[PDB]
Amino acid sequence: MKVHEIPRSQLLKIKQYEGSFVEWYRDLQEDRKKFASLLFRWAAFGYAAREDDGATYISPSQALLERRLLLGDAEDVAIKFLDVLFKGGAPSSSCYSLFYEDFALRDKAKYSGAKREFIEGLATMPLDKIIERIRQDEQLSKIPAEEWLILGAEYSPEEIWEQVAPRIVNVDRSLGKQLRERLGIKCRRPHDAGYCKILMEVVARQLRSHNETYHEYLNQTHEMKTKVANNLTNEFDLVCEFAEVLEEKNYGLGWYVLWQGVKQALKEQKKPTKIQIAVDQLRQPKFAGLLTAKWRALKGAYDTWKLKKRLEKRKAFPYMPNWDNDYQIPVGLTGLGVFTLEVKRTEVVVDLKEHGKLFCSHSHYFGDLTAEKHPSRYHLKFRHKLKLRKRDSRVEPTIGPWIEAALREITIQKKPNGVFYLGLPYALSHGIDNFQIAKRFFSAAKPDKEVINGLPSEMVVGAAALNLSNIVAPVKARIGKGLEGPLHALDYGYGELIDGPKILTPDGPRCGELISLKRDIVEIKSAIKEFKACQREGLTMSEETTTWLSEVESPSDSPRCMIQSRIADTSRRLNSFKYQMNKEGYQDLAEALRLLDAMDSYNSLLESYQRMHLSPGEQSPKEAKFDTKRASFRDLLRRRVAHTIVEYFDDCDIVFFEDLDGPSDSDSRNNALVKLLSPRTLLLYIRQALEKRGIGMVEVAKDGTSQNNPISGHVGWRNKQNKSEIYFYEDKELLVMDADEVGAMNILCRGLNHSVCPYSFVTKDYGKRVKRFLKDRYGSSNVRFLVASMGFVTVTTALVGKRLYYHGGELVTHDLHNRMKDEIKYLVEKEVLARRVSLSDSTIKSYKSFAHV
RNA sequence: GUGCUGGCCGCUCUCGCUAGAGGGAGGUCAGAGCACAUAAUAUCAAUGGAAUAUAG
DNA sequence: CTATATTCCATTGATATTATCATCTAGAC
DNA sequence: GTCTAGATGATAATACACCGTT
Repeated sequence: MKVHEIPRSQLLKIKQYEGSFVEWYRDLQEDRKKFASLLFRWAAFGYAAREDDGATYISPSQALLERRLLLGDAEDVAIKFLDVLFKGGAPSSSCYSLFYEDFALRDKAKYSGAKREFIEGLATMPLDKIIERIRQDEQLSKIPAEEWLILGAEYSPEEIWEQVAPRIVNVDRSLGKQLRERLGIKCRRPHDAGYCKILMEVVARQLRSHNETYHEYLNQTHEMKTKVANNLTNEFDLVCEFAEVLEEKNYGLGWYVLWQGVKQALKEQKKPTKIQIAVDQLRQPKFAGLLTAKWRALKGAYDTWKLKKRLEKRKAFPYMPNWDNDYQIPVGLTGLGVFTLEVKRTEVVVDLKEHGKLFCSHSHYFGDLTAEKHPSRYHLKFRHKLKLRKRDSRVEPTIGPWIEAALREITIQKKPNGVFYLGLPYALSHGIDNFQIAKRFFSAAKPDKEVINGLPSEMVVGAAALNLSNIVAPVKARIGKGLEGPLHALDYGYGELIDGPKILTPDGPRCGELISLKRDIVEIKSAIKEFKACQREGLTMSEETTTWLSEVESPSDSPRCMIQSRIADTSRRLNSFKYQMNKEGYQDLAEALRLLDAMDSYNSLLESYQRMHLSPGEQSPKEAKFDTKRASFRDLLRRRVAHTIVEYFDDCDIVFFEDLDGPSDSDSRNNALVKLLSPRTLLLYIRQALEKRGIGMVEVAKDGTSQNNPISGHVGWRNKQNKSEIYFYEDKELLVMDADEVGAMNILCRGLNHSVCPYSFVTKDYGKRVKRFLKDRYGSSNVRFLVASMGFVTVTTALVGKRLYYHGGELVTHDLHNRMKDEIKYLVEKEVLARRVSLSDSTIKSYKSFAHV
């Protein structure tokens, strides 16, 4: 049920409601946000005061000292009630008895099916099997095993069941009822059952959302403390006291400062260096210990200091949740409320029995929707339709394939603009075949024979690249057990291409016009900044700045009129690329990402242009504009790219992707450029689109997947001038390939080999992905390494903490790796002509890249 | 059904003027293809701006 | 004027939790 | 019989990695 089904959802807006529906909704919301606070104040939770931004906090002890006054003699009961609702599951089905007045318990337990199959064969089942079955089940654990055996032996199954039922009844199932009598709890509809069932099931979700976050945070604030407490070194203390003195003189320490200071401390400068305080402080003999310290220890001393600094900025406890925002009310078909759905020609009717009907519109996401009632579910058939809002259109209306799903619940929610929405969570049906093949086999470096014997006899596989430019570069293939071809797949056999590497979509002609329009904005920003900082000293503009300002025609010839005209020029030149690239419905995806950065820099330009008139020494707080037009144009660009990848690999079983890394901390200098691509959400939007069609997906390591030879496994040099070319030097000959195709082919190659073959590692090799490699190729997982010859190595059973590479099948040293790149470079500036080779042509015999067998 | 777009006109805020640029709200003319898993809570990092030290 | 660095304020990228029922059972007609 | 609501349901699974070199 919830194993081989894909849960998706969508919403229909409720056009009109009749009956007591609004009273039903608002009572539920108000009772939820009241009893959530009441339950939060029972289970003593520590929390930080929102008033002072967590400067002070409420301890977990005064919460107990206050619950004692708030609750009274009922501490024992409430503790059990909270635990039962926190653990959840099946046993928490009868907790709605706290809000219901007409609740009726059952002194006899329900005769479940498992009880049935436990009853037919109790007599013919020996004593050693009367302990394992019952040690887990709590209900059955109320009777000793020997009593079970004797009862089964000398009684009739009916008279075992009739006798044994009263004891196995859970006693704490009326706990929520008895608490209501003890405290006199009054909800708003005490004589209704669906209301109570909905209310308790919604309150429990919001409390179990905070319980797991609380207990996780209070543990996460301990591992960092331990990690700092372990990494104590001399370099750590040196860096810490250096940071302390720089903070005494309000400088502070950064990684760039920690390397420039070290290097420039030894030498002497003439012009004032960007950093002077730090280098001067390094001049002192106090900080001479770290000058001879190894780099590996220095990194562990700096990272430990950064981690210790982050921990000092932690609140004692998480904030208290904000219950004010409305929840999403669920109503089902078996007990948890009730509804009937029946599709008409022009409307969809939802009938809440005593709470009135709801009339809903049709959508193009549920086109041609038909619903047939079944015993405890619905059957849906709908086709996605093209949403042509233009009355007269010039595009042919497209339809989609039939989709079948089972619907069993609906949701109602109220948006802040007072519009109710009906949500239909529907589950699609697909095989669990290839998801298991992807997750179980293609990802694990050491799959077991249990799955290996069950691998299919044929497959289709693919690969792709994701970059800011040339977004998708795919390659198709076909592997097959008992088949011969160039590609090699570990533990499975061989393979062969069916569609050679290429570029799915080249970047459009408008993608180069949008990259200079951002330089214009950045330079006009700095120009305006200098145009403001200069007036403080009453100086004069630089000639080059004025000449730059001159070209755009201004009404006057004032400099501050030139910038004011250029700001208008850029606005009028960006608004031309919105209406003109929207008219086409955002056709080319590559050029629709540069426009996003155009917008982003334009907002900062205006943000700094609205403050050009200020005076020194004051402060200018922002103003909170209300907009969501930048989070709704970015959420379309990560869906279109996901759909484009899926539609191409529609006749494939598995697709291989590299695991890109998201934006990082302040040390990295390119956080503002990987936030445009947003790789980690793009890889999440791709996965859902693939999963909707029963296709697996594997993420392989990206280390060095763009600087090898797909054929021979040798290293290559990437031209800095031209970023779409990579050069190789083999057999005293110079070869040329394409850069992105090399990435796609290497992604496929490490996909088929489970990426178990390494690219670069630094000897202490502690890793399920390299340990198996050492055994499979060299012979032992535990081996020592000693350098020899001209830069090769000889694996034996010394060097510690060194960066060893791998090219051509033999490990090398870092110096040799640099020198091969240098010789390729030295030869390429000698203008030696090279011949291009293709990865899609035939007559290639093997693919040794990232292969190690 | 949700989402994403500009031309143009008065009103009203912000700044400056040898001169105009930006924000909010409204009216009107057009354009309009292609994607859609929908929500509640909590935590971390940074981006952008402003000011302040500074040294040199 | 170009770097390093401190405080304030939205706003964004990213990842964790909570969810997307089934099967007796007693009463009316 | 056939609906139609209210009160109660064994366990119930799947990968891997950070340690220089701009």
